[PDB]
Order: sequence, then structure tokens, then C-alpha cells
Amino acid sequence: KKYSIGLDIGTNSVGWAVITDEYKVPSKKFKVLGNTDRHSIKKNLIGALLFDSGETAEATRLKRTARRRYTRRKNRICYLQEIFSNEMAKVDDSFFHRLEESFLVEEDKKHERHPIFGNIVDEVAYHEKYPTIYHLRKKLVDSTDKADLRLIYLALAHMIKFRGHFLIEGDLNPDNSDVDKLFIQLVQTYNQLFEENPINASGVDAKAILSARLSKSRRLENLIAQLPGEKKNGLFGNLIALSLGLTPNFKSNFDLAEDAKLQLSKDTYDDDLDNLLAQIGDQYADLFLAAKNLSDAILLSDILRVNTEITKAPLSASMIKRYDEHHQDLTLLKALVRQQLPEKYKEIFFDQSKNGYAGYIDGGASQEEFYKFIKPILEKMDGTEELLVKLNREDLLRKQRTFDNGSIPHQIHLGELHAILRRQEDFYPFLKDNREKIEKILTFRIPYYVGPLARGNSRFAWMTRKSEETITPWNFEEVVDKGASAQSFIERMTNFDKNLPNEKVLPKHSLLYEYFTVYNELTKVKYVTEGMRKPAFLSGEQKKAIVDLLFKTNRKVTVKQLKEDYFKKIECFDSVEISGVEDRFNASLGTYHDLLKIIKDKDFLDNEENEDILEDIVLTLTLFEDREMIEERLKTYAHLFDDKVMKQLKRRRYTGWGRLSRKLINGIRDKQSGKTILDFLKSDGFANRNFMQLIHDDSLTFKEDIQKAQVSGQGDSLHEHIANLAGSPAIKKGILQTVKVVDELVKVMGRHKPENIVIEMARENQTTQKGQKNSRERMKRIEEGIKELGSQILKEHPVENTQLQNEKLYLYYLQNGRDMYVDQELDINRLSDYDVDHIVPQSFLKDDSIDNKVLTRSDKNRGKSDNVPSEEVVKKMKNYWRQLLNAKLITQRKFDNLTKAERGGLSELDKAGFIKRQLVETRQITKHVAQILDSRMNTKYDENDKLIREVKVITLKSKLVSDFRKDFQFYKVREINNYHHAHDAYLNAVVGTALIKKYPKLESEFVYGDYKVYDVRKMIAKSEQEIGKATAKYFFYSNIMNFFKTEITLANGEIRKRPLIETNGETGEIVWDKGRDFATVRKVLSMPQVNIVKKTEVQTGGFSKESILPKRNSDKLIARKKDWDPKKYGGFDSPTVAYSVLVVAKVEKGKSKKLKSVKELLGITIMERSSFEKNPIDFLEAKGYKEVKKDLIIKLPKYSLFELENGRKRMLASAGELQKGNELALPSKYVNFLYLASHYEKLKGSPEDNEQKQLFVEQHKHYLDEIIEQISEFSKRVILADANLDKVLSAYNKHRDKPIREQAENIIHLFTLTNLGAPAAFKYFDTTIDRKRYTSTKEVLDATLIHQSITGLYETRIDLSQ
RNA sequence: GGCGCAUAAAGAUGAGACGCGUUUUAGAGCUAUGCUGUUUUGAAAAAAACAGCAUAGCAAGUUAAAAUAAGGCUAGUCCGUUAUCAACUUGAAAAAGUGGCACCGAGUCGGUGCUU
DNA sequence: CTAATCGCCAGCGTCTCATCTTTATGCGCC
DNA sequence: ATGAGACGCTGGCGATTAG
Repeated sequence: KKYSIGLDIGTNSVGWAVITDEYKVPSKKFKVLGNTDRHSIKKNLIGALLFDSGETAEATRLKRTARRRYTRRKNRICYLQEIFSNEMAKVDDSFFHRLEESFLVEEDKKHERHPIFGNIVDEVAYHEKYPTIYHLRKKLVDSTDKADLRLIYLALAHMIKFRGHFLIEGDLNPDNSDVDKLFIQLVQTYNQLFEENPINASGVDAKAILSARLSKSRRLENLIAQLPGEKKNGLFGNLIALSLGLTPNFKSNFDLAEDAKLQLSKDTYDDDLDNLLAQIGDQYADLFLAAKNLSDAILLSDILRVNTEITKAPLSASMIKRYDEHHQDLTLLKALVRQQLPEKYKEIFFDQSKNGYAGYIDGGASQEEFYKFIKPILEKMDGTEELLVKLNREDLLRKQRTFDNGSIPHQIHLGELHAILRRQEDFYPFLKDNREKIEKILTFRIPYYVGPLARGNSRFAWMTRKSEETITPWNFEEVVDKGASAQSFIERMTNFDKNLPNEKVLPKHSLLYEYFTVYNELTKVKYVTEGMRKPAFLSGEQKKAIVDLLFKTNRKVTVKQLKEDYFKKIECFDSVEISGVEDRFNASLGTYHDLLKIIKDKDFLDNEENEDILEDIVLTLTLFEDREMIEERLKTYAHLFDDKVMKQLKRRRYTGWGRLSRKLINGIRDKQSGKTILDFLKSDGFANRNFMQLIHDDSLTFKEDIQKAQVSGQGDSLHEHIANLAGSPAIKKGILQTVKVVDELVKVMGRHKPENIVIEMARENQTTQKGQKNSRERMKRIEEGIKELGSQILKEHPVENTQLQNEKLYLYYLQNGRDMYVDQELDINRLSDYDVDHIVPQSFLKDDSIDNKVLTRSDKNRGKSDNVPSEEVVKKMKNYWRQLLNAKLITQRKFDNLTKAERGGLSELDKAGFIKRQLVETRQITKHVAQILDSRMNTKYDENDKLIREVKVITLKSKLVSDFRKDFQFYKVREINNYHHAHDAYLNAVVGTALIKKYPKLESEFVYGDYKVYDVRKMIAKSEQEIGKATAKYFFYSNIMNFFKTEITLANGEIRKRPLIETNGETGEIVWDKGRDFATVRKVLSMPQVNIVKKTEVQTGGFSKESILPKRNSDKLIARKKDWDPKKYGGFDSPTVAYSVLVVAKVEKGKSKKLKSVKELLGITIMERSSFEKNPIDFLEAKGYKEVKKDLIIKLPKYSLFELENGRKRMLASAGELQKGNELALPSKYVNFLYLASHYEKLKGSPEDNEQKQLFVEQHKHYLDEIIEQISEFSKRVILADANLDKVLSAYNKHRDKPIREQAENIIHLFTLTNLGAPAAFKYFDTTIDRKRYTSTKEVLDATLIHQSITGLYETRIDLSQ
């Protein structure tokens, strides 16, 4: 007959269920192919599709930029080698050959094994006089002697292969290179600037307080702490915060009307510096150049070497210093060990797997690991002392190539290169000719807006070519049209108007877009005069009046100002009554004020004729960033402004894009009107219809021309379209999955579309108060918080939200300057020094949000390091947390977690396997699936051009089905089996269809697409009138939900009996039977057969583990390169098997090599796949097979399902491992018992019913042993755990004395032994039960293969017996 | 169910760069002692190493080259790990085609009536 | 000397730049 | 005047052990 389908989707699952007219899952017998006995199997119409999570593209992408980094680096070496090609042949004919063959053994080496010279003695000489490359560096930079050409190549190539970062624009000539000089001159400048209050250092050592190995903010703390009376927020303090690379602000220093922050790290800093300085004047400016070179001298903190005047190669010479101290301290340490602890010398300087100096140098141990290892050994000796000091300062035997070199900019490398060259260009002519070429090799960097330099063979490129030449670091500015390329770079990512398909979108700083939003949001603000009788919308002239009076004067104008600065100045009304916007305006006109502040002429901007010029200018300031490009783009508008004005104009730049086109805003006109949308929003007379009313108006012409959108029925397959969506590819997998599953269901059920399709959405209806509370901007939540608390902490140290965005500071003002653990006063000084601690350890769940974070003096005052703050802290800070709770500062979840300690702390039950990304991903896949099905099912239109809804797509909140499981004793425990998905599907279906049959006048609100207004304001127009829908709507959801209940208890007051049918009189149809339908639910929930299928998918990705393993005597090793023998060079390991192949042939056996017939599973890896799939028989024969049955080759993906005996199923985990393929079908009694007993959801209600469920818990305690029995028969029937089941049973008997609840939680823990899929470890109390893996896939070979559909209804079975 | 705007929490995609790591090779290690081919001296007894290997005591140890998915052809200073995939029948691919209805039951579905 | 257990391991870290979603509430509308 | 909603390594591999 007729039917409906319910779905519950997730990044890992597709829960599907089919209900009928009577809410019962239909049963049907399905045909089975292959060559087995079961020709038919009667199964049910409910199950769940399981599949691996669709992966993001971040990883693949990272690998891609890496590839490009390596190819481009190799080419830089190739340019420099090519420059030396003709001359090196005159010096050494086979130098580059030996360098290119350096990796090879002498056995396979073409020329001499000695890299530089080929002979032995000279190589030894080089390694002697220049122990490192940095000695040669210093020598060639300093000395003006004609050195060897090969060495010049080595220095230059070492500089080039490892250039350094391009983070610092311009160039840094090693200026003072001392904190001292620049700071004295700087203090001099600050004192000369202000005779108002000059502050001196009074001899405080800067070059240790700024060179300290810690936070920039931490360095700043001590620095502002040196001169008392000077705030960290002070002009001096904010400036020294800027020198440390932080993000300061001088808006409170120079009292600017608007916010203005600067930062050295960002590249708009020069334009922002000219901008802000010309804004404050040419007065204060030198302070900032002083800060620039200051930071330049502070950058080489770990690499600062004595004095910069000793040589012209500071970095190289510094490395030499590291080498020297290293040598000395090494000889030192050796002497000391041989003196004091002579027996450990053999372990420290020889054993490589012990983190000794041998593990540090020859082993794989790190500097950090090394320090940890030798520290107690040093301090256990009487000498040392200073070596301990070098260890804490981290400069103990430091090597040369370490991790802190990520700080080295390319400017110093370029300096040593330019120096060697200028000092060596006097001998060789070619490098004197090409010194600028080489400098170009090191300096060249492809701009980000250009991207890959492709010639049309990349889906990632966008660059456009001015020529058609091979782009080199030398012809780059000309061959590449940087202009069109940057333009297309931003244009390839920006959207189009949804309304106007072929049209682009205005920038977010578009004057037309800003006018759009001000007028659209200002077209409904209604006014009621103290004498007025009815609200009346602002008139056409009035809107414009407001705009000109306030919106063009202030950055943003508040409603208090409109009432006080307009109505009293214009209407001169005693009192005002505004009916459209609260507190302040959403829309604003920022671009206009930026402009009026730059060009300083209102008349031009106010002019309408200029809007094309203006819009082109904003578009230009948005598409580009490069000063030259922007400056060139505005040469056409240079006749309208002064040169000084053109500078000010190019300095301002904008980012972002709107949502609508220009043709939509001020372009499309109406036939009867002749005016555009912008005009209508600006004036429509009596009815100031909004944007949405304008679009949806038969009275206007717009709806007619928008219906002309695009064409939905164009060439788009049932796929493609899913893979053509926006966002991450992680979603496309889930969507395709759920739809192909649905299509299979309809293909089964009478080939006609079902009545309804219900899905569950993650969107639930919060209340108004909570929605505004979680969403309060930071100064808001803080200010409301401290005003409620009453502290004058805001009065002692005031900062706006602009400089408040730092984490530990937000926590600091959130907690009112008091530690959440210690009950002490926190300090603004050691801020990054204070620790930010997670409430619930990072071991349980991943949360970086503030609901989980807390600022403390030390994180050890938390109590335990692996749990919610100890009861010692909770029972001493409960008052402060509750008081922090009354200030609306901390959340409910935070107080619950801080108090969860006294509730029982954290059990292993709080597994929390989710990552927020799986949640927004589920939201993405659900929002997408909902509107796809809504259109795949509804195809036809009526006679009045409106779509036919044969099937309705329904959106159910999670809260409804959830509360439905909770208010009818229908609980869910996921870890039991994967049926809870199908249960969610069934419940969503039943609740949905029963719901639309119960109350149809409001059904338009739930279905996707169509809707009736049916305003809920008018629904519960109570005398209280809380408003905001939200609050009204949640109350509406519970209100509609209780009509489904059996007994009605009100939070409003009194009680009410419910009709046992609760059918609707208008329908005249029984909507629900309170006596028999719950029983079909009871059966369904207790139903054994549920079609659970894991998507048999071929593994793809990386070829193998990336870790390069050493030479080894194994066949397990993979050639890293072609000729590179893994037995002599080392190679890869652990290849990932794409898919297993079933083969049958003959192999050799014994010394006589006799051919016996064998069949087995061959492991086909990814790297091998293209080659196997090309010539398969040839590949198998090469593997070592002979006479292979080609038609007896079965392709088996991962998770290939298999069955042997007593319903025992196994899934193909690999070519040599299997997975548990059975689900524990457990009756409802045990499930619900486990729920109530384990305390899964704190089962809040009325204390009475809590004790009743408790009594039921205390009574059916035999359920424990019975459950143990289900698991036992089930483990003995399928799992074959041998020892593990025994360890479990022994463990259950040992803890039979434990409280009931715990036994319930850990019995819950035990299900993982019976869980579907790969076998993983678990615990019962402290007894860790590791996993019993199936290491041989031999039993699969003569079992019964089950090829299954996506819903597992159409099964084809194969008797592996041939 | 849907837009726009403001605030907020969580995510996504693409591009340009650095720094490590790892892997082979180059950085003539030395001395005493055991096994071995011989040569070499010797009347023999007994060693001189020409070298390879095993055992103790010291010496040093920081650097470099090259590789960083195998690779691919379209040969770009490009591309190569995301999405796609049960089985079966046609197809090079794309894609199309392939599985009867009620009832009594419910341990991974069974049984019975109907009908090809 | 097999063959199943046991025990172990997995490329990482940073910076610059640009465009996109997804929910929740608030101010208007289909 | 609400808590759930998102889900959770595991397959290669070498050495240790048991027969």
C-alpha cells in the first residue's frame, strides 16, 4: 500500500527506515543470485548504511604545496648550476656530476666518492679548515682573496637551497644590531618628543629582558614593569608591544575617534603607518623606524653573535660561535665524566638508543630529549654548574641546523651572498656580470595572487600569460600579467548573485551596497508620535533627511541620538516612539566616512553622477592590495584629486564581498514604475516594501524577470551535481550516500514515491535569552558581568574589545581578576606566564572554546592532571563559580563541568569521540540533502506555475525525537550495536507522519519549502508577552509535542487528561492508537533483523608510510626511487592495500620446484594498482603465479562481507586481517536497564519517578548476569576471543561486589568486544583487555561471499568452493 | 522551510614561503689482542704485514651533497594522496539495464497462503 | 621451527594572502 | 527558562613467545 521513509544522517552513517500506514516496518522476501542454496530471504525494510568518513582536502593540499616547494627548490639550484656550467668545466669537469651522485654508494658511484675534489687529501683539507659550511661562509664573505670556484658554488648554493623567509619587506642592513644603541636613541626620541613626561631606563638591561626565551607578551610584561607609574597601555608600552610583534593600539594613546591598530608582521603595515602617521601628523614618526630596526636586532635572539663589526657575515659567524662553544663544552663534559662518573662514559658517548651524546649526534634523539637525559647526569656531578646554566638557557652543545632557524629572514643570507660576490667579482667576470642574476635567484618569490605558472594543465592555476615564453625568475614581471592574474585570482573565488546568475557581487564596502543595507533596514522603522494614533512608516523625504543629518556625520548613529538629535531638532517632538530597530542600527555607512575623511570634500561623494566612478574605485580597492597595481588602476581618476590625496586614497584598501549584484540593487527597473530596487527601498510612498517584499510582488515586474534565473533541468546526472556543490568534498560523500540509499528504497517499494520523507536536523529552537547570552560581544558580556558583580576592576584597568581579543586577557576580565582555583588576585604582568587550563582534560573531549578554558596561576592547582578540578578546589571555589554564574559571565555547561567533580568526576563513559567539525559537517550534509530530495521528488508544476508535492520533505529537530525517546522509556545506548541509527530513522519517520496527520493547519511550517505564516505571536499572546518567537517557538514545540503524550502535566499549572486516541476532529481520522502502535514500536526496537551494511570501498591515498627506513635485510622494504635498492639504500614500509584480489594458480615448492594448485588473497597496493589493472595476468605471472584462471579473479574491496558457520560473519580488513562482522541483537529490556542503571543523562525529572526507576534497577539486577550471558553466547558464537572472553568473565566476577551503577557502566564498556568492525581495546575496571585481531585470512577462502547493495536488501552470495 | 543585515560559536577552499625530520654517501680514526691467504726473514725455534675478519683501551661527534610520494605526458618552474566504487547484463567509457503480493510469527530472520 | 601472541609504530612545526559555508539569537520580509 | 546534538584508529611489522 502507501508508505513513508525516515532518515538520520551523519558523517559516518545513513540511518534508514520505512514505515507504513500503521507505523509498522514492512517485511519482504528478496531474490538472491550467485550459486548458493538460499534462493530467497525474507527481511525487513529498516537498516543503516555505514561508511568511512569523507575526508577533507587539507591533507592532500598540504602534500601538493610540498611537491611544488621541492620542484621549485631543485630548479633554483639548477639555475645557479647552469650559470656556472661553462666555467666549472674549465675548473672541474665532473664536479656537479659527483654532487649529483653523492647519495650513491661507491659501488654504484660513476666518479669519485669525494664530493668536492674527488681525491682524498683535498676533501679532508676542506673538512678540516671548514668544519661547517659556515666557516667557508665567513671566509668568503670577509677575505678578499681569490678563492676556488667550487667553494663559491657551495656557499652560494647553500645560501640558495635554504634562503630564509620572506616575512620582512624591504631590507635590513645590520644596523646597530644591539638593543642598547637603538634603545638609547629611541628613549632619546621619546624624551625629546614629550617634555611633558620623559621616562628613562635608569640603567635597566634591555638585551636580556627582550632576548628572553619566552612569550612576546611575557617580555612586554617585565619591560613595562621596569618603570612604575607607566601603564602597559601607555604610548611607550603600546609601542614596545609593537616592537615585540604583538598587536597593540594607540586609540587610547592618541585618543582617536576611531580604532587604529598596527603590527609589524602584517604587510599593510607600511600603508597603515603612512596612513595613521599622516593622520596624527608628521610629528611622531621616527619612534616607529626605531622600533623597526629594534625588532630587527631582537629577531636574531638565538643567533646573536657578540659584535656585528667583527665581520660582515654575522649569521655565519654566529653559527661558528655555536660550533666553538659546542666543542669546548663537549671536551669539558667528557673530562668531567671520565673524572666523576667514569662508568657511564661508555653509555653516554657511545650508545645510540639512549639519548646520550650518541643519541643526540648519531642516534635520532633530539636536543630537547638530550637535555632531559643529561641534565640529571650533570647535576649529579660536583663540577658542571655553568653547563647547567647553558642547558636552561638552551644553548648547551647546540648544533648548527636547528629548529629556531625558522626565524632567519632571507635578507641576511642575501647579504652574505652579495658580500661574497662583490668581493669575488673582481676575479671572475661572469659572476661580476651575473651578480644581479644570482641575487635574483635568491630573491625571487612567486606572488600569492599569481599562483602556479601553468600552461593550462592545472585545475588550480589562474595566472594569465603576457607572452608565451618559459617564465624564469628574470622575465617574470613581463611575461606574467600580474594585473589580470591578481584580478582573476580574487574573481575565481567570489560568488555570483543568487538572483542574478550571470552577475557578480558588489564588494562589502560598496557605497551602493552600504546604501542598500541602510535603506532596506530603514524601510520599516515605524514612528508613533506622543499625539499619533497609529504607527506610520518613515516617509520618502524623511528617510533621506535622517541619512543626511546623522548617517553621513557619525560613523554609526544610535537610536538615542535619532530620538534626541533628530526628532527634537526637526519634528521638535517632546517624546519619540521608534518601532523598527533597537538600541542602534545594523546597517551603517563606513566607506562614506573613510572617504570623507580622506578626500575631505562632501560635495563630490554626495553627488549622484559619481556613483559609477565611486563603485569602480571601491571595486579596485577590494580586488587588489599591491600599491603599484592599485596606483596604476586609479590613474584615470587622478585629475579629480591632489597628489597628496592620491597617496591617502591608495593607502586605504578594502576586503570582503557582499551577497547581491549591482544590477539587483540599482539596475533592474519596473515597467509601471521605471525605478529600481534602491529607489523603492528609498521611497515607495504609503507602503515602504522591503527587499523581500519587492522581489515577491506580483504588483511589480521583478518576480517575472527573476523567474528567468537559470535552468535546473540542464545536463546534470544523479551524480555530478552532488560533486558540483560548494564547500569541502567531505560532504559530497555523505549526500551521495543517503540519496542513492533512498533511491534504492523506492526502487524496492512498488516503484512509486512514498508519502513522506522525514530527516532530523541539527537546528533546534533555543530561547531568546540564551540565544542573546551566548551571542553577547565581548565588551558586552564583560561589562554586564562586572557591573553585576560590582567590582571596579574595569575602573582600575580599562581596555576596549579591540585590544581585548587576546585569550588570557578575556579570561582575566571574565573571571574578574581572580583565579578560578586559588582564590587569589591575578596580575596583568605575567599574563602569558599564567596557564590556560581546560576544565575537562583534553584526554576526554576536544574543546578550545572558553566554556572549557580557565585562566590560573598554575594548572597544578586544578588537583588531578587527568580530570575535572578536584573536589578540594570545587568545594573551596563553589561560591566563586556560582557568583561568576550570577554575573552572566560563565556558561551553564562550565559551571556543570566545574561541579561535575562532586557529581562523580569523569568516568570512562564520557568518551566523546566527536569533533565539532563532524557536527557542522552533519549540518552541511543535512541542509543540502533536504533541498535535493525536495526537488528530486517534486518535479511537476500546477496550472498556476507552482510545484506539485507528491512527497513531502520534513525537517525534525533533534530535540523532538530525543525527548520522545526520553518521555516514553525508549532509550538509546549507542555502544551496544549500530541499530540505534535505524531506530533514529524509524522514530523520525513515525513521529513525522503521525505528526502531519495529527495537526495539518500548522503542517506548512515543518515541511521543506512551503509554509503558512500562522504567526506564533498570535498563538500564545499571553499577558506576559516574552516575544522573540524563539521563546514562544520552543514553548510551541513542547506544547505540540505533549498532545502526543498519554498524560499531560503542565509547567503552567494544574493537570490534564489526554484522550487515548487524541485524534483531530477536523480530520476525523485516528492519528494514533495509544494501545497498539507503541507495541509495534516495542517490536521494532526489539527486532533482530536489521540491514546493517558497511560501504565496501577501495582504499586510496598515500602509497605507504612516509617514514624513510634505513637499509635492511628485508623484502618488506620499498624502493624509495627506482634504482635505489632498499637493501643498500633503505626504503618505504607498510604499503596500503587498495583492494584484495582472489587468485587461483600454481606456485613452485621445494628444491625441485613442483607445481601445486593454490588459491589465496593477493594484496594489491595503491602504487601497484595502475600496473595491475593494465595487464593483470602479466602482473600475476610476474608476482610468481603460473596458469591463472582469469575468470576466477574476484575483486574484493575493504570491508568485503563474509560468512562461515552459525551466522558468524567476517569483513575483509586487508589482504591479511579481518574484522568482526556481527551485531549483538540485544532485547529492549536489557538496553533500557543499562540506560537507567548507568545514569546516561542524569535522568532528570520529578524525584518520585527517579526512585521508581531506581527500584526497578535494584530489582532486575539479574539482568547483569543475563547480559553477560548474551555477550558470552555471542562471543562464543562469532567473536572467537578465546582468552579475552575469559579475562572479561574473571574480571566481572571479581567486581561483582562493586555498586550496581558501575557494573552497568562497565558492562556498557564491555560491548566493544561485541562491536561491529575492527577489534579495539577496552577496560572493565583497571583490567585492560587488548584486542584479539584475526591475523590470517585463510578461512575466508572457502566461505560464502556476500556482495550486498547499499541497503543490503539485494544480496548476491557466492560459495567459495571451486 | 527561505532572504538580507548585525552579533557570536564552530568549520571549509585555494595560493605563496620558511624551518626541521629522515634516508644513503663524503668528512684517510688510532693502539694492543684472536682467526686466515700468503709473501717475507730465518738452520730451526720465532715474527714482519699485504689484506680480510673477531676482542679491549682511547680518539673524535656540530657539517654537506642528493631525495623527500613510485612517478606521468600534455613538458608546464605543470600534474601525481580530496570526491568517485557491491554484484550481475550490454558498454571503450559515460551510462543504461537486473530482484512478485498478503498472512502467521521474531536470535541476526523464519514459516505459511498467493503468483511468475 | 612453525605459528599465534606480544609490543611497537605512524612526517612535523611556523609565517604571509585570498575567498567560502554551517548552525543560534536579534532587526525587518517571501 | 533544555540538554543532545557530532562519535570513537588500526592496519603493517618485527621480535617474543608457546608448541
